[PDB]
Amino acid sequence: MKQYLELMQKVLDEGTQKNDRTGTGTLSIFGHQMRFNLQDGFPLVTTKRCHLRSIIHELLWFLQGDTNIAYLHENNVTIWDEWADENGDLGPVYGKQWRAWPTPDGRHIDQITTVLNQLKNDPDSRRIIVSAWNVGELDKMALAPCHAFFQFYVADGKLSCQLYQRSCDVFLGLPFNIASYALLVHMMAQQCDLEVGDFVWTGGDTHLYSNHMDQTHLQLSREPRPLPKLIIKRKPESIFDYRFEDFEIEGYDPHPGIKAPVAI
Amino acid sequence: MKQYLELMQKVLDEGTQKNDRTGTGTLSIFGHQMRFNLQDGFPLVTTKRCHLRSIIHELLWFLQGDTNIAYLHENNVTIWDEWADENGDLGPVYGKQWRAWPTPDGRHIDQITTVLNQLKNDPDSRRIIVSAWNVGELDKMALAPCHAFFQFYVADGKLSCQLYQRSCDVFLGLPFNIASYALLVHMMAQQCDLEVGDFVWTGGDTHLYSNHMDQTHLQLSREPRPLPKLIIKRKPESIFDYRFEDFEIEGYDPHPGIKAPVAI
Ligand SMILES: O=c1ccn([C@H]2C[C@H](O)[C@@H](COP(=O)(O)O)O2)c(=O)[nH]1
Ligand SMILES: O=c1ccn([C@H]2C[C@H](O)[C@@H](COP(=O)(O)O)O2)c(=O)[nH]1
Repeated sequence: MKQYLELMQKVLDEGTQKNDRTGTGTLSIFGHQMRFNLQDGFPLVTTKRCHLRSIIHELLWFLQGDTNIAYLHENNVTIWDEWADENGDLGPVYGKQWRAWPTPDGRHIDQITTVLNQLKNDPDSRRIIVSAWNVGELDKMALAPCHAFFQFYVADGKLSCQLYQRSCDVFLGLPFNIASYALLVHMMAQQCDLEVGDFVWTGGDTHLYSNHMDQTHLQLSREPRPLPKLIIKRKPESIFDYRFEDFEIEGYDPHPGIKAPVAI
Repeated sequence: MKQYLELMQKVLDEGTQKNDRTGTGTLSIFGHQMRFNLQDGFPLVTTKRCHLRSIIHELLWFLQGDTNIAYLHENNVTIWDEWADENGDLGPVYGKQWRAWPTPDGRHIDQITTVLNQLKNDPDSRRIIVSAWNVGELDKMALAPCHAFFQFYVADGKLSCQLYQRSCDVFLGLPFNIASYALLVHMMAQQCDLEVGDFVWTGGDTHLYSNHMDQTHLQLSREPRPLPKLIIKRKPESIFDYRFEDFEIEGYDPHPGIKAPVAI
């Protein structure tokens, strides 16, 4: 993806050496913004094969407010195994904050529903936000939310969304983070009878791990292919009624996948 | 300011018509990022005279976790009068969330102190964040926080900060929002024995009110003057011990002030 490869080069050319949690060094930049016109095509990286399968299950898992990996396991999705405790619990992460943000007075706020209500009744609102950054529950989470905060925006019948990502592994995580939110935008837009607009990605500490240099150079030598198209087979009655089989991506012809190891 | 005037032109050239809360129309863009190297000078708009006096008092007021306008009044600062109730209370706004974010279990989190601790003990952290977006208390606030979320970053002994502003009145509010956080960066940096780095401003719904066109065109015709320098007369023992008289801006030679009316 043109915008993506440009970020990779930027991290290489301008990133400063910075170490992560008792481990691998990284090349790091702070503050970056990218824009994807969703009307131009689904922003799924083509310079390396990316599998949407786990992304879709993860998103549907987030929407159900589920915080135990059982659902992911019923579908053989193991991306959260690394963090789940013996019982399969991850703590009050994403799904829990999105659907049941606990208040000091005993309530549980459903931010997804609130946002649906706003887009349908007050589209011009500058307060259509979903936050997963719950300060009071951070100590209980398996890990602090990376995509911590996102805001919606409506203009000319088009729904845009801006995500603020505090930390970002450009090589391994970013291709997935973009596809995940771009999917959510299509789902929201469908439910609110709006066209898709832009997906604006904003990152904090954007980096490349030192042991991923060869993979980065390899990917950078590749030429981006046309973006595929996302197809939603049917329109569910609510944002909580989507099923894995409802989505299909058409015209995705990527370059070979590239593995990237992580230190432990 | 070069980056500022460029944003104004952008809103004019590319902004779409969008109305605000039962009132004035605006020219609006969604998603914008600006960077200010604080080493180049204090980012205080020179194309129109801006008064720092109220900005400083407001910041010191935020730091004390104060949420009643009494302190502002002792100093004849009336920027919050519009929202204060009969008693002078604004609800659990900025100051309250920064210094005493209430948890469901009865605790009150001091995010300013937590952030100081991190910059001093874990500078490489990608989780040095302060959020004022407390979902559970939004209904009690005089207004939902505009500068809702900011993150710190340390690299090569330089402290950078990125602010996410959900809504932004480019003409009236932005010059002030930038100076406010740029001051905070200098204060934090001083307390942690670090040099100042960049101030990255990220905005959501960035706009210009329709009844401010003449003022915008007037300002756009002006040429930016050199940036002033911020001087901190002394180093307090803590971030909570700063006083109005501790700051002085040197070399500020702006163009005449420009008034901008608001509809009611
Ligand atoms: O959605 C996600 C989750 C994690 N990461 C990456 C960011 C960092 O490389 C590491 C998390 O480290 P900390 O930010 O907590 O330090 O995993 C992503 O890129 N995207
Ligand atoms: O720090 C601030 C606070 C407010 N505003 C502006 C943004 C909007 O123009 C209006 C607030 O409206 P809502 O975002 O709630 O709709 O005041 C700013 O520019 N900066």
